[PDB]
Amino acid sequence: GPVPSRARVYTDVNTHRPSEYWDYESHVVEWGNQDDYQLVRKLGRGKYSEVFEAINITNNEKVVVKILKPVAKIKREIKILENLRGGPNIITLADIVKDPVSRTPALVFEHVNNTDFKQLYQTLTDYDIRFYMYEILKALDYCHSMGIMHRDVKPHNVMIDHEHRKLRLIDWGLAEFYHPGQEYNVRVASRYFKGPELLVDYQMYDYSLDMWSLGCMLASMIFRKEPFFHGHDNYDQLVRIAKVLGTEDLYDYIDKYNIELDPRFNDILGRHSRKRWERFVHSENQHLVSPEALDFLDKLLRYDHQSRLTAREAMEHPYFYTVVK
Ligand SMILES: Nc1ncnc2c1ncn2[C@@H]1O[C@H](COP(=O)(O)OP(=O)(O)OP(=O)(O)O)[C@@H](O)[C@H]1O
Ligand SMILES: NCc1ccc(OC(F)(F)F)c(Cl)c1
Repeated sequence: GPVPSRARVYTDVNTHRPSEYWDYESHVVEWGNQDDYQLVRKLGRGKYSEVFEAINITNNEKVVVKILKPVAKIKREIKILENLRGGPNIITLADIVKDPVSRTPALVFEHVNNTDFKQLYQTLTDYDIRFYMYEILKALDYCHSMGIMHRDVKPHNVMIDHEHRKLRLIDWGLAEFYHPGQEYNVRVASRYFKGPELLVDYQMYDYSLDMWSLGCMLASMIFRKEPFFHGHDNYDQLVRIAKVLGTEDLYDYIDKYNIELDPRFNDILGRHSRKRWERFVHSENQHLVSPEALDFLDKLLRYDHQSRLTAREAMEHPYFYTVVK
């Protein structure tokens, strides 16, 4: 059977906090008043929610309302949002109401004047990538230190008001409490951001999953290639990774955890050498790449989840020396 694994940091944060902290099922929601809010416009729709720009008419402030589709695990997202509230760069849950139409809970958040992703990605300077990556790390070290893994780190879940240089990590719907030895569902994160642990069906994963997703974001930005690992499906996703990191280190990884690859891989994986990060550098991205960016990326994009930098280690990296703190 597979070899067990544990996080190398914040391993026992949940056993030492009171049960009411992590036992989200026993949490009692204290409902706000839907009366307080007036919907202005529909911002988006996902498979789990509809998001609206709204006005809180009791204090005349712009808010964002996320009306959850009935699909249960709502208590988990509420509990995590309340636990993390006030944390650095963590979106603030302002209220919880019952939508009289859907009959489901609606989460009310603070509003972030989010600059369009493809508009921002195209204008980021080297300094701005370092600056915003440091702001994301503050959010991840905080939630990790609080015994929570995000499990959906990706550019669409990072709200940025570029004008005010304000960042918020949002969409805590897939976030979970980390309990050592617990097996988790591998059907988390967006395809391009899924860690090798998920792709090889290794269930005893931890906060380090977030650090692989962060590395995918960093690679896409510094190299100007969105997404960096462009798999057609979950199987080709691992082949795309193996074409860069190599098959020898992939085999060492699955061997360490006594994991067997799905036989489907026999006809598609092949043999690949590890590629030097310098190969992805070209005249259109050279101004975003440095030896420090490459060294930092190399320490995030590792097969072995136990070998990745943690968020706190990542904030110590020379890549961030230039960032004003
Ligand atoms: N606080 C916020 N301020 C501004 N926009 C927000 C805020 N929170 C969420 N959004 C917007 O809501 C949309 C998606 O929200 P969210 O990620 O929380 O839910 P979701 O169910 O995962 O939806 P999706 O599958 O579309 O990503 C995005 O368009 C994002 O810009
Ligand atoms: N979703 C907006 C958005 C815009 C730029 C981004 O990259 C950056 F963090 F480096 F700035 C991200 Cl992660 C997200």
